Amino acid sequence: EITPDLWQEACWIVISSYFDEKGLVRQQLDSFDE
Repeated sequence: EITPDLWQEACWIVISSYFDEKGLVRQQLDSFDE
């Protein structure tokens, strides 16, 4: 359900997940592969 006053953990969890999927140089690699 809703996540009140737990934002300071939820937001960083989704951000950490994002950087697990996409690295820091994905724009280099994706363009060259395409």
